[PDB]
Amino acid sequence: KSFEVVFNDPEKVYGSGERVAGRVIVEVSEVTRVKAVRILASGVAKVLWMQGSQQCKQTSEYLRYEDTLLLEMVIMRPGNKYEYKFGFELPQGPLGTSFKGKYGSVDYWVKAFLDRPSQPTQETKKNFEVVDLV
Ligand SMILES: [Ca+2]
Repeated sequence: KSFEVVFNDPEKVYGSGERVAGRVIVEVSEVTRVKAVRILASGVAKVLWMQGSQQCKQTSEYLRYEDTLLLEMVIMRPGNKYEYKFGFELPQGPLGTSFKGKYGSVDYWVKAFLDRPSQPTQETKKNFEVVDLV
């Protein structure tokens, strides 16, 4: 019914070593037996190019955090905000912006997972920027 990520600062951009924290906010219309809510956070640097007829792709993992949040099976009900809290630290040193500069893309985000027994996990995704503290 409603499944957002929301960071403590809605307008913040983060640098190296800083801690991204926020909430996961859920709303059900019907009554729901949720298995669990989770989170994957990723800092990936892609760069893609041609090479004759080849397409090459070269990746870099700067960030990769997985958490199961809390508030071990839950009865969600309508008219409440089931809020789940999460937080981690981006690495020290480079965070991607300037992988090999310009043409090298950085890609930061938080995904929220919702699991229910018999039910295909739902997702929701929110981007966030980082600045190189470099
Ligand atoms: Ca946990």
